[PDB]
Amino acid sequence: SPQPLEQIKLSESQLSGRVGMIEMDLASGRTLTAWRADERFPMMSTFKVVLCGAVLARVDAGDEQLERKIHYRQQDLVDYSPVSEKHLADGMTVGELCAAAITMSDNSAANLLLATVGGPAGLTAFLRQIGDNVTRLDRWETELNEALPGDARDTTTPASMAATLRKLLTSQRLSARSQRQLLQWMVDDRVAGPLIRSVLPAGWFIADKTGAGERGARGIVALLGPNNKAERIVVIYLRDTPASMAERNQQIAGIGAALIEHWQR
Ligand SMILES: OC[C@H]1O[C@H](O[C@H]2[C@H](O)[C@@H](O)[C@H](OCCCCCCC3CCCCC3)O[C@@H]2CO)[C@H](O)[C@@H](O)[C@@H]1O
Ligand SMILES: *[B]([O])([O])[C][N]C(=O)[C]([N]C(=O)N1[C]=[C]N([C][C])C(=O)C1=O)C1=[C][C]=C([O])[C]=[C]1
Repeated sequence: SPQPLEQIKLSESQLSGRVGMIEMDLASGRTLTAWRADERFPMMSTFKVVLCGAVLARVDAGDEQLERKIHYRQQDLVDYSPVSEKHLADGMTVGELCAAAITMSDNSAANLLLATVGGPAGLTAFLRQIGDNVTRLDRWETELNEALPGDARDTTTPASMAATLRKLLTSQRLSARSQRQLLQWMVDDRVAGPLIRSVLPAGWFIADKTGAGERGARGIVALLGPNNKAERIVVIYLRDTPASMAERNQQIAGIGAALIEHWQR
């Protein structure tokens, strides 16, 4: 593989779109490498991890329980809700909703959870409260995927998303059990996790959340490292490319391959 930045440049040239990337140590926040890390990209479903961080903060505060069962209606559903559409009769617990949102990218589960944290504005307030002054959620699923050029709605930057994920996972802002729960949901991703894991070299830890939207928008937030350790956060976003989904997946994979082969100490 080429060096990471060289691969990224190739990807931008081939996609005619922007790539945003950061690789950051989970424990300390040391930035290893970065590209357009301060530029805005649509979060798409990667926001679902931050959402469930906010849910866990409410649990820690005694304002929520992962056990609490929410009964909802067919009228509440939006598209791409493979788990929540199966539970109109019996409902889902708050914990099950977060598992569905993170591991199956379930959109209605995410919207139900979003309401519990005060909607997009409430989630944005939570972000400000943990010192993220950049990331913003403005809309619900699925409109938040629109990815209009010039539109700051529903965007983050690679640097802010990585810093925020680090804060949620390790900064002791969340309780120990909450930190462990958030990581486990990412470990359990079913959308891309198993596929990624199958093509990673032996020994590499993976946990992730992916996203996809309009105008080529595609992304992944991941924990990755050799020796079966969640050593680093890797964030890769793509935007404003007319490329096929297959090519977008392959370009992210190629960037990943370069990062893995040229992993610095
Ligand atoms: O010499 C280093 C390694 O080179 C190859 O590994 C390849 C692998 O065969 C390929 O399948 C993967 O694709 C990378 C696909 C990863 C999935 C996307 C990455 C995501 C998730 C993680 C962070 C964000 C991006 O690259 C590595 C590095 O070349 C060899 O197969 C392996 O034996 C060797 O240990
Ligand atoms: B997550 O990445 O936020 C889940 N992604 C989606 O649900 C994607 N959906 C859309 O991008 N999408 C855009 C606009 N609206 C019009 C109101 C939609 O209908 C809509 O669902 C998504 C992306 C790629 C896919 O193959 C499926 C869904």
